[PDB]
Amino acid sequence: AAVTASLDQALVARDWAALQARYYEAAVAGDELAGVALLERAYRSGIPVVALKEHVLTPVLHLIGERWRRGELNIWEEHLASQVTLAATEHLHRQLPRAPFNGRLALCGCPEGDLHEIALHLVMEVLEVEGWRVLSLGPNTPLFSFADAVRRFSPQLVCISATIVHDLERLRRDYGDFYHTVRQHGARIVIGGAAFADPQVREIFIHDYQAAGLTDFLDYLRREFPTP
Ligand code: B12
Repeated sequence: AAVTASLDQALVARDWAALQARYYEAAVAGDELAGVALLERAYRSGIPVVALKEHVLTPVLHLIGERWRRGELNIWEEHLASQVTLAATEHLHRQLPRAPFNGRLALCGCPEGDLHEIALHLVMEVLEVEGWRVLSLGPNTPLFSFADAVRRFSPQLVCISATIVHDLERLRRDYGDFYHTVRQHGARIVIGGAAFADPQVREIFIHDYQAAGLTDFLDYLRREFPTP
């Protein structure tokens, strides 16, 4: 009750710091329902889902990582935060209206060795809201699996989230065949994630667009893939 009044005060004030703190606590405790309810309440106060993703979920998860690294959190608490985040976004995603099917398919995944996939999930939701069909190969996906999927389904778009790249040599070797396949089937490549801050990683992953976040990604989709 006292916590509710504080939370509504924060929602009326659009106080992102307060909202992040409340969400952080629910996430690291693994309290899915508190996370679900908080995110829905925040949405119904007039905050779009993308804004919640960019200015609540992302900052919180970044901070969690920093605290884990210093040993203030254990690794499983990051996992808890992931579960709560997945649950909270899915809840909202299942209940909110989507643009009608636009006749397009997006192939999504993360590279081999990377198990980070929340960003990918956020992106895939955004695509579906925009009317895309999405096929996820999930995290830790070899480029030949991407290539197979392209050969079978001929997607218009390939999205890659990369947080860590463990094997620079392997990806350097594999990328040629993958890229040639993409181009043969007329797909575009969009990349995003922390790993692409490394100039060498970015150079390997030949792309049509590199996204900073969901907002500019959406701007790309709207320019390059107009709504029918
Ligand atoms: C949660 C977490 C985990 C979870 C992942 C669970 C899951 N996803 O199912 C678990 C516990 C498995 C994990 C494991 C590990 N992780 Co970890 N993890 C994190 C954390 C907190 C991720 C938070 C997150 O998902 N943020 C949400 C997203 C949305 O933010 P984002 O990535 O910035 O994405 C935004 C943009 O980049 C963009 N974007 C991103 N991708 C894409 C793609 C497209 C197509 C588009 C358009 C846009 C886009 O849009 C997003 C929204 O704005 C980070 C901390 C961090 N991020 O700084 C550490 C972090 C990534 N992990 C780290 C490490 C070290 C590990 C481990 C090695 C730890 C260990 N010893 O066990 C392992 C390695 C696992 C592996 N093989 O990859 C380090 C990486 C350091 C480095 N640079 O090399 C980090 C940075 C923590 C730290 N501060 O040290 N991790």
